[PDB]
Amino acid sequence: GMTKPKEPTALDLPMADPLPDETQKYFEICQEKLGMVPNVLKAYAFNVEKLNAFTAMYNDLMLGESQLSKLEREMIAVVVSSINKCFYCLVAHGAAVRQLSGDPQLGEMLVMNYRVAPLDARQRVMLDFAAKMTRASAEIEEADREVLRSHGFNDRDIWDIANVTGFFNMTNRVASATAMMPNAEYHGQFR
Amino acid sequence: GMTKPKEPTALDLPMADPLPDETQKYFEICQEKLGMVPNVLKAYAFNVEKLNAFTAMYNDLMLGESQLSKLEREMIAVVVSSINKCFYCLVAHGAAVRQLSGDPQLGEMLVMNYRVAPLDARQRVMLDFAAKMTRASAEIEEADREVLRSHGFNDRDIWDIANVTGFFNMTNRVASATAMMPNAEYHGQFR
Amino acid sequence: GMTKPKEPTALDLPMADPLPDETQKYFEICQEKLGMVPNVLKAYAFNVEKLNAFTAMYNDLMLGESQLSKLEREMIAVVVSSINKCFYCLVAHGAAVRQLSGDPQLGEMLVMNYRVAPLDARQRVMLDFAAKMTRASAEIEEADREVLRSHGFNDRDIWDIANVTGFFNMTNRVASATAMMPNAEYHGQFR
Amino acid sequence: GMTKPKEPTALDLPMADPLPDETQKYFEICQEKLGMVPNVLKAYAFNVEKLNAFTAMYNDLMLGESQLSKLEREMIAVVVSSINKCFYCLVAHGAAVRQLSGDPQLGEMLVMNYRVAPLDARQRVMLDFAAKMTRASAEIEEADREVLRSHGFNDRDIWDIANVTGFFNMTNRVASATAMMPNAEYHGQFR
Amino acid sequence: GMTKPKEPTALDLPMADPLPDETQKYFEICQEKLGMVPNVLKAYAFNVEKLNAFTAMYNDLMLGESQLSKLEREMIAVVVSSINKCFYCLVAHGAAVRQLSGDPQLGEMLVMNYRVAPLDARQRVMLDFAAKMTRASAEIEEADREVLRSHGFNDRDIWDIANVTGFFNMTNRVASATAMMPNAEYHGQFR
Amino acid sequence: GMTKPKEPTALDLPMADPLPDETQKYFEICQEKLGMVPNVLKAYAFNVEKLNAFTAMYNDLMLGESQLSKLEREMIAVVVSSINKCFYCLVAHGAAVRQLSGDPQLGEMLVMNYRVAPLDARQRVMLDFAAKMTRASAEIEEADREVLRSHGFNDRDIWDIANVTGFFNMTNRVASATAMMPNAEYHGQFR
Ligand SMILES: [Cl-]
Ligand SMILES: [Cl-]
Ligand SMILES: [Cl-]
Repeated sequence: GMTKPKEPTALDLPMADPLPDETQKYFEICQEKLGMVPNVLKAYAFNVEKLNAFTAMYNDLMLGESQLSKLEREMIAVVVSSINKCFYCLVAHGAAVRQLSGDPQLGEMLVMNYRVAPLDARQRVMLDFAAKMTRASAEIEEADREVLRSHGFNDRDIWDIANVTGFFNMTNRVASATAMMPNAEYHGQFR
Repeated sequence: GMTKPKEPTALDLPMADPLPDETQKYFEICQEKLGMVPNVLKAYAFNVEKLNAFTAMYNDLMLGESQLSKLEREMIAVVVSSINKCFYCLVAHGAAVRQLSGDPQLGEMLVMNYRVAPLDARQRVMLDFAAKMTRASAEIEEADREVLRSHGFNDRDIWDIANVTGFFNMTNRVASATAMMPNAEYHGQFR
Repeated sequence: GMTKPKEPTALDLPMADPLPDETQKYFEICQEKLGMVPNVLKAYAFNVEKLNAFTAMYNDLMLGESQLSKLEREMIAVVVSSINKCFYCLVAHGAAVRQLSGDPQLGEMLVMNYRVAPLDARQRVMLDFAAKMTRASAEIEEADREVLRSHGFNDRDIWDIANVTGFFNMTNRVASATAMMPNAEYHGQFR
Repeated sequence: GMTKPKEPTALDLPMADPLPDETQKYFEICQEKLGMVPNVLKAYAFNVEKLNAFTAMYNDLMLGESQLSKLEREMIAVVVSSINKCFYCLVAHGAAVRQLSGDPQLGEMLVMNYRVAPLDARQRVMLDFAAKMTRASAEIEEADREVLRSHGFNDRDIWDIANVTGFFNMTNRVASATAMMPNAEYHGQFR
Repeated sequence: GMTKPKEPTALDLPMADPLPDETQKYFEICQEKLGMVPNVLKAYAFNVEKLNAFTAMYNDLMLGESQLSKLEREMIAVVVSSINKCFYCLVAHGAAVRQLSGDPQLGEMLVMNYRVAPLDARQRVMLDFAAKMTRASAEIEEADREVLRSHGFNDRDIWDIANVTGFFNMTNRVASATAMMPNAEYHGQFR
Repeated sequence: GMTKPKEPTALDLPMADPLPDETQKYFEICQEKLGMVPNVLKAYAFNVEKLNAFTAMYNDLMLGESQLSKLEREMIAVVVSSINKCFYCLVAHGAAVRQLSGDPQLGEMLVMNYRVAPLDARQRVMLDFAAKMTRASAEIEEADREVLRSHGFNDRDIWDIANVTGFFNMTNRVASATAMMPNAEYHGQFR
């Protein structure tokens, strides 16, 4: 429709006007850390229990210990999002890849067709697995897991790839189903 | 192959045996309330923080406050899992639908082809929306959401449908990509 | 619709009230052999010529001579039905696999995602071929047939796999298109 | 490869030469009435019981009583075969449509893209329903059947459409999986 | 609709009545060379600049220098058209393959399912590449190009295969979207 | 692999260095008007006749007379390229949309998921029609065309939409099949 999209989603799900002090505080921290308050967080912020559960999982997967780099996990995110054609996540995580790699072209490549990127084999098979999980998880076999081991991932690493991949298969669906809008600031960042 | 499937997954992700006190307890409680310790929990239990993040989200979405019944969320779970052909989730959540509805055939119908179920339109459109997210969330439009509203769901309700559906799009992928095995007790229950 | 489904199909195709003596007799025999009269037979029973042709083919393929076991042919049936999401056939032939193997878990695995089953290679490639025939028969090549020979099937066996597979691609379509309902007794059998 | 395709299929399924008397006769009759012995029959003819079961079903569905014309059933056959890209069936049944309609272009249209054919709505919806069964029979709903009724088909008619369509979903798969070759005479007939 | 299709397309795009002398002249030449004026040309003939650009590209690709034979390029055309189910092009280029090969059966095979044709490997991998470009160009990799080189195509040849393939992915779409009708004369030619 | 991608494509198709005078000039003009020589042109430039045929068609469709704006045709280009996941075209034509609209986010939306764009219905239905051609042109019906007319497009306009859309279905395939690289300057422009 030729009307400016509602933010943070197309759902009437108020936050609402005086935020609870703890959520207000949290958002001050994001603003400081991030330069913004990501709209996915405003989306969950109508209920702090929900926001807490969302963020606890996001942080663990994206920022917690793993032998997958932060960038690597962001790369997975974008490839999943590209396959699901998730606008929110392509914008948000696209930015993250441009930031963490210092390579705007890599972000564009992953957003558009990851197969064109001149990646080392380790990163490429990581993304191929995520892709196959995204399109046809029921068809993943032991040989697919061995491909990952053949390029240096151990079983904990495979678990991490699977969870990051599965997580964006969740968040893409939620974002797209609710018409979740990415913060306008992302688009011009790290270009 | 022609070998007993490893449990809880085909990954070597030891727990290990002297469990942390808090995880031991969670499990004891599961056993006592559920008659078993669901295998998904043993898979995350190598890391209490990951287990914590998983369970908090699971419990909020499936058991936390909602205008969707517990049964309705499990129905969603089964329909998503059927489309993704997730053995773990079809077994565990199929069992849940059989349990909560006291109707073995309902479980079977949602496992196999939800369209045959003689549901009221409220529940049918809920499932149609989950199916559409699962297959093609990028194609969800305002009109799709208005369909839910036209059968009595409000926007908080739509949010809940969207999150339960995205969650099983994650957990199916994790389960399938890691060859996660459902507890054998499930198969013969609530028949 | 929230109305108990019509049996044996949603079509008004009466049998009708006094069955012809030969069909009545036949049904007495089924009841004895099977404990029930399968609803697919009631579906064809409005015309004995049609019932005769249906049953002649079913029997030859499923029960006639072959070096494929009875169970093996039932396994094919369920994998085809799973891919086509045929409720009738998944219920009827699912039961048959649970019965003939004495392994309820095997039936569930084939109904839900056959790839998880710890089968020997012979049975697994048999099912992979059926699957490929079901999704993309035009793409079957000589190398696909040689895979079967590489695991001990001769050309007569391949012919049998193809016909059993093709047959359920027929019966699934008829059942699903007519809203053919499986006999309630199947669901609880052989659990 | 660059070798003459084996007939009647790429399987070594000898007939063999001194045919059983009854099969000899059937074939003589075919030759006399059809100008040829269709290759599908030679493929089943290694086993008279299999041949018997095939022909009984073929003949009932395609030539037996129906309110669908013979041509209409062959049209169905061609549309199913086009979607499945079955060379044998497209050649043989394409020829049948050209023959029965006395309209070479009609055959070509149904082989290539049935949607371009300027059909009356009765025949178009019949074909749309066959196409939908062929692609996604699990998605057939009561509304789909009501469409057929709204163009003058009764429930016996729907049954017939469903069975002819399921039958070609079987025979396409058998033909394609075994590299069944249509008789070369077909190609130049009714042009 | 049961009304004779409009030619050359279903669009009201007049040529119009007195053709410009140069277009009239050109059409006299086609009629002489071809026995007809192909309807695709009448379609573009409302604007000679458009006709000029269309024909310049067609001629270069189909008739200009290449180490791909004329027939080979026509074979590509038909395989692309078959996958896109383009009636116009299947008829027009089907004829061309029957003509240039002097083998009606080869035309039918490519129209219906090219995989059945007993081609040498060079021609078969040429068509497999075109097919993969047609279904999933984003997935073409260096190894796919090396397959072509492994059967004697150099890089100029690969460029030609790609352009011929891409061109019919254009013309199929235009023809099908506008309901472009093939000249009736094609159907009976070269049988 | 982990090697700089070859430009302008991964094919060895030398231009070569002393360019023909007329191609030199074209390129000088591009540089002067565009700030660059688009890589697609260097790929065709090994053969002036091929380059001539490409550019004539490009220029007529994208820059020649139409009731579609230049921007509208580039929007079409981007939507087609997104569906085909064409990196070259998404970069180059994405940049064009950002340039002509003076709206960076519009480019991003059409690259990622055009459905989220708040377009007027005229432009949305234009894009829906392009998308449908791209995915399934054989399924375009008179009703699809009438939708365009109902938002003010005439039949010449529909023709133009159809040709621009088919053209990017060609150029995406060529680009992707040959690993054509977009000029690096594009990525950071009009942000
Ligand atoms: Cl129950
Ligand atoms: Cl004819
Ligand atoms: Cl801009």
